Amino acid sequence: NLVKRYVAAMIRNTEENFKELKQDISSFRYEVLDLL
Amino acid sequence: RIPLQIVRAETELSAEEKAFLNAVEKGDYATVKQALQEAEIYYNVNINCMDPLGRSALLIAIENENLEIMELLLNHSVYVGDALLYAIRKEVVGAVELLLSYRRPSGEKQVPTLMMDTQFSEFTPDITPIMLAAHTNNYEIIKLLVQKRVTIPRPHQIRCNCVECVSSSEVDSLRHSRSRLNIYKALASPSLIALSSEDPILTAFRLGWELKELSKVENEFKAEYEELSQQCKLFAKDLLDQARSSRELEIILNHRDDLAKLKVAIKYHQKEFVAQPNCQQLLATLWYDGFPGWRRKHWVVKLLTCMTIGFLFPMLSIAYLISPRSNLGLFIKKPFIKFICHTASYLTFLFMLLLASQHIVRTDLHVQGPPPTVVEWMILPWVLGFIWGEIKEMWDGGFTEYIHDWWNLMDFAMNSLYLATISLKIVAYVKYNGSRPREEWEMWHPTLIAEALFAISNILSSLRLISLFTANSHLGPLQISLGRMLLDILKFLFIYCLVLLAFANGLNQLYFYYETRAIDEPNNCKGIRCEKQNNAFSTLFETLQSLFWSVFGLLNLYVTNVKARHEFTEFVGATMFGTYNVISLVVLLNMLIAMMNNSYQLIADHADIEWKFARTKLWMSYFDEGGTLPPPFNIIPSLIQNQHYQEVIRNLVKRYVAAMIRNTEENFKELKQDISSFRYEVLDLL
Amino acid sequence: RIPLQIVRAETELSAEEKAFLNAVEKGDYATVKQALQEAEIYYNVNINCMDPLGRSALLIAIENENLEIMELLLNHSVYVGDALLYAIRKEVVGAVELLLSYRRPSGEKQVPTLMMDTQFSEFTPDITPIMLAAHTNNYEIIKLLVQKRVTIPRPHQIRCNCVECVSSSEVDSLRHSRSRLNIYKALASPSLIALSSEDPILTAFRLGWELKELSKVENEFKAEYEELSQQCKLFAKDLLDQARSSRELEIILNHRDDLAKLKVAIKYHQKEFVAQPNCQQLLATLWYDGFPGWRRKHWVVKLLTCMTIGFLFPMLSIAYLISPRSNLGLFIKKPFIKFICHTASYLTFLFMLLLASQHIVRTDLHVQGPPPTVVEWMILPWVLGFIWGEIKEMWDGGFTEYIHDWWNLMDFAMNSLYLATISLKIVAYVKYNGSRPREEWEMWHPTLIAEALFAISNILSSLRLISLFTANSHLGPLQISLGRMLLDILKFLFIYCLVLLAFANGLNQLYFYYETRAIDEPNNCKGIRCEKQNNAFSTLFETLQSLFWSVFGLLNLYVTNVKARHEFTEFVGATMFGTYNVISLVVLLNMLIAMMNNSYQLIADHADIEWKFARTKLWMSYFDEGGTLPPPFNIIPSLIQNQHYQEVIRNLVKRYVAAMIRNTEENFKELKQDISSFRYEVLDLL
Ligand SMILES: CC(C)CCC[C@@H](C)[C@H]1CC[C@H]2[C@@H]3CC=C4C[C@@H](OC(=O)CCC(=O)O)CC[C@]4(C)[C@H]3CC[C@]12C
Ligand SMILES: CC(C)CCC[C@@H](C)[C@H]1CC[C@H]2[C@@H]3CC=C4C[C@@H](OC(=O)CCC(=O)O)CC[C@]4(C)[C@H]3CC[C@]12C
Ligand SMILES: [Ca+2]
Ligand SMILES: [Ca+2]
Ligand SMILES: [Zn+2]
Ligand SMILES: [Zn+2]
Repeated sequence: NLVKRYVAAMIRNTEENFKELKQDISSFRYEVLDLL
Repeated sequence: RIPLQIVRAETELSAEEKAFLNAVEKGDYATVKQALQEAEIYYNVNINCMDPLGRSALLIAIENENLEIMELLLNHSVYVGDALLYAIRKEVVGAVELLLSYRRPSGEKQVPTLMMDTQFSEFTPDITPIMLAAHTNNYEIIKLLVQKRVTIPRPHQIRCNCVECVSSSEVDSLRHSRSRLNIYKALASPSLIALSSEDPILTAFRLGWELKELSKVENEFKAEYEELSQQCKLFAKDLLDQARSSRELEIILNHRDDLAKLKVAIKYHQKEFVAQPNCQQLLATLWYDGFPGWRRKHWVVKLLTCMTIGFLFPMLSIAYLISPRSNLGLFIKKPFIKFICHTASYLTFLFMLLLASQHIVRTDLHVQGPPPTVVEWMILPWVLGFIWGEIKEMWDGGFTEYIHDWWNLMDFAMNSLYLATISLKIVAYVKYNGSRPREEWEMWHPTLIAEALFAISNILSSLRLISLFTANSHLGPLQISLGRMLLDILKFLFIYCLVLLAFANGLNQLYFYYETRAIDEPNNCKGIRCEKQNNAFSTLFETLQSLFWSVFGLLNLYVTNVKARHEFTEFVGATMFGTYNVISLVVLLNMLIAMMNNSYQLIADHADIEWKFARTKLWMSYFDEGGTLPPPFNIIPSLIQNQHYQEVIRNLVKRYVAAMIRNTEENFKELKQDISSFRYEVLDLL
Repeated sequence: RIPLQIVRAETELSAEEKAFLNAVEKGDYATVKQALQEAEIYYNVNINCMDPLGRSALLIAIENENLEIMELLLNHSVYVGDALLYAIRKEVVGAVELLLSYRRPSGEKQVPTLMMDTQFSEFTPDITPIMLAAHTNNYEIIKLLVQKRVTIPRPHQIRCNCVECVSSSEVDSLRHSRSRLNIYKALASPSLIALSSEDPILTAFRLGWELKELSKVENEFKAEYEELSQQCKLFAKDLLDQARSSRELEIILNHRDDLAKLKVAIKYHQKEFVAQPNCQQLLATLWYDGFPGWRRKHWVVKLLTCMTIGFLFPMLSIAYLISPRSNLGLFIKKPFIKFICHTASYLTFLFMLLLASQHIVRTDLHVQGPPPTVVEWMILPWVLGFIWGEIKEMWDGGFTEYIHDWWNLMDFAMNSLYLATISLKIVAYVKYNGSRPREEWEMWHPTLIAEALFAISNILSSLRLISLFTANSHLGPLQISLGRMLLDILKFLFIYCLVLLAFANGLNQLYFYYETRAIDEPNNCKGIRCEKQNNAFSTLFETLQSLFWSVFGLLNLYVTNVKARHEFTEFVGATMFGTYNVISLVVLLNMLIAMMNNSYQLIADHADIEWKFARTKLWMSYFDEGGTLPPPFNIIPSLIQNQHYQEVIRNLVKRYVAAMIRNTEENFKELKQDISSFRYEVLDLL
């Protein structure tokens, strides 16, 4: 029980991240243009 | 090598359940809807299935803030246990609204039966949703919970000795401590105080005092109780800071259950509330009641006015006695004139004590019981006025408040010394008639004891002037740091007294066989106070005095030498004295320097606030009419207020809520979730 | 009231130009394309129009990273001046590629003529694109610029006295300083050093040394030159840290133009490069050459081996003399045995100097010129060996390197003292024959002067042991902090010497009339070194000695009293002495304590690195074969390396580039721009 609670606590508690959002927006933009 | 295995069994999720949880994580509404519609007909997927990290489908919907997937999972009657706690901790208003509003409609046939999902809960089982919402400090969720008729349990007294508190502490102390800390954390939130208290300032003051007392009592949980008290004090100061007019500030300060709320804040030690700039401006305006534009003036005219009003001490007090309703008698009732007159009276008393120690007045010292000189006859009314003022301060305000000042101990000591010297003088006058010369007087002569007590009282009277340093703008924080470093000096002096007692015991036990009489030694003296330093380690008192005086270097090195040629005993005593000198001059004093240095750095940031608090405490001591006369002259023989306070607190609470609303990897996950959900819906529609 | 007006005329943008700039800002491609297509036919909008903030349409396209709008604005032949600088500062690889590649094709009829756009440039006119790319530290843009045959101007020497440097400094010093700082900032980038230098470590070392010397010279721009030197040193340490094998580390350290590169790093004061952990491990392995697993052992066996090898000092040096190729003679060539033998020899010399001051050897003190005792006859070979070792150290390494150690000054002083005492002893032996008693000797007797110089040399020899503190792991940073605080003590002692000279001048000028002869005073002595303290302010030297001794409290208070009853002069002198005591004991010493306290806090963070640098400098002093014998016994009569270094530096540069690539409101504006451009294109298509 202590290990489960500690794992929940540690899960609960940068330029790579924004690149994901640019990548997700760019991939959605190309697929929308390709389908349309 | 080392084999590695999963020690604790986590059941693996099936392919359909893993695909369903992945679809819920990616926010694909159509696939999740298809899986939910296929779940009832075929029973393939347990909708309440968990993940490796302990989240269910509903918790994954709550964490990503997908309201559509949240309501869709709610429409198929998934397990909903403790999801409101996760929504409240996530501070999502829409999720809390959905979980509050959907639990009531369309409940049919109990709930569908489910087993073995309920072991893992991130939130503690003692927690309730209103308490966790109070801990989160979110306003909208607290408001929505308070609208639905929700209550919180009342904590007991800290010194509670009833059967149920003692039984809960004995059976499970950890659960009781966690429940009390959670309840006080819920009660200390600014939003709950603003929403569920008709007097937020007084409630914040009482909660801060109770949290400080609990931190003083509970040793294990001191830090979070101190944090809660600081949060309550900052909430009170922030609510006071939101005022917009002088009338609102005077309505807030003068509200009663003149400045009653300021006195209540001072009684609860709310330094941030007292040291706010607008309250300081109002106290400065009240302090300079009869002197408008005091801050404007060049310092020469201010000092000239101070000199001319301090030199006019013997008038303006008899004028108050003879005509209190006259124009001249009304100027003494202002606080600045009262403080200047009291300072002038104390300076006159100090100057008279300086003048009493001169050869112009003192004559014929060879009288056993001397009559009091005219300087003493005039000084006696000041001592009587000080006695009457101290006893009046003991009566008014109560005996429980007279002892908390900590300056009254010196006043009690000074009054005791004056009473002792007066009694010794009167007894020496009454029954020591004669003119015997002073060289053959008894060592226990009451005249000498009376003069020694008079000198000690004169030292205490001259050292009483440190308390006036709060009035200046430069000597206040200096004495605040001095007060903290005095406590650190006491903490040092305990260990120093222990080391001094140990070394004095050793030195006396070694050296008390070689004691010599005063007749054998030169000049008929015995001690460390001779021209030639005599036996310094012959007695315990003499050893203590000699070890005390060695710190300042006033004790020579030949005190460890004996008459006989006992070289080993002399070397052992010299080693003892050297070890004591090395300790008390290389370790202890430098450690005291290091301790008071560290303390000053901590003290400086807070030095102003406490200086302003001390100056406010000194200023309101002169506001009342009790004690208008100086020490030389004090012995000479309504619901509209509550409605306005409620209006001002209402506007202040609205402004503070607007200010606090105006003033991480979870966030970007929302943007990935919003982009992913929009991408799936665009692909599905197209 | 106060009127407010636009003091400096910014021309207002028209409606069409403002709409066009707003459309370019929002990323709407179709509206911008329509406006550009309508611009030529109707001439309505100046495409090179500016904004209120100084950006054009092309700069707005570059800042939002809209490559489509960027190429569309390029296709209509807009002004392109200095846009490559904005692209390089924005670190956009695609924008730099587009601006490099589009400037060449389709240039027809010069450029279209445009006026009055060219005044406002954020980048300075001296700047060039390769230099700004070097300042930005981006790798891809630097690579693309270097591929197109681009060069950078060479900075001159710091001590340059040519006509053009002096003329540029006299005509415009600010432009010259900015150009030199920009050039050195371009040359100090890690990417340019990795791309355009065949030896990045040596280039970084030379650039760091040049930047440190420029920071020492240029007073105005010290901080950025120190930052550039720190950046070069950190680049060198980071490139050294990327190694993966011991062979690569030994190839890097042993590369020449044995450990040549380590010596070059020590010569350039690269403390971070020397104090790297792998180089420290290699130096520890070389240091414990014959003792494998030295760190493994319990401390008793290590101390026993140290005692048995230090007590075996007189053997293992004659063994090296008689059989250097034997098994026993080869053990002295290891560095640890060399250091232990030298420490044992110096400890033996110190113990012999202690033994020379005993009554067992010294006999018949009433001889004028005494022959040297047998202890002195044996001590003389150690002094000769020290002289030969110091002169050998002067010859080998050069006179320009012998003076930078700062420990050689004490060795020079010790050798001078030994030569002076030997010359005084030999002259006293040769021409002072007799047995006159010591009580009637001349004050300038060479025997007494020789003994005083011998005592001072003995003090210097005993205080020479501080330099061995680098060998231990606990006494190294302590003496590093001691070395910094000694410089701070010198900075204090300058002001103390000035104050002491002033007060000594005043005291001597006041008190030198009351000088008395030695015959009149008791015991025939004159000075502060009597039982009764004589005239202490009679001469300048005596006044200086008395004011020096008053700091430690060894000067009594009755030295300011004169024979006659001149109360005013005595009071003035007492006030003078009291003011000097208050200064030198209340202000100066406490200020020195505060200064050395602050210094220690700064010193502690860097204390290890410099301790490791000092220990590395001490360790490699014993690596060479010059000075194998102790002081008592030293007077007894290839392109594959470059190819491997290039391979290792190649792999290190690739690993460092990968590491640096692996390790704000502009960013969110990209996401708003990408979402806005996608929204307009979806609306346009639909
Ligand atoms: C320096 C030597 C000669 C000893 C002096 C002893 C006393 C004559 C001093 C010690 C503390 C002094 C007091 C420190 C601070 C103030 C407050 C000062 O007024 C303010 O700071 C204005 C603001 C306010 O208090 O309302 C007026 C003088 C007074 C009473 C001073 C009067 C003179 C005092 C009693
Ligand atoms: C404490 C009193 C009695 C004075 C002692 C004076 C000397 C006998 C001391 C002063 C400094 C000492 C030295 C300080 C440090 C070292 C390094 C130490 O070796 C290490 O620290 C191991 C690592 C290495 O140096 O390679 C061996 C002893 C030695 C030479 C010490 C030998 C004894 C020394 C010369
Ligand atoms: Ca009182
Ligand atoms: Ca040397
Ligand atoms: Zn109870
Ligand atoms: Zn030049």
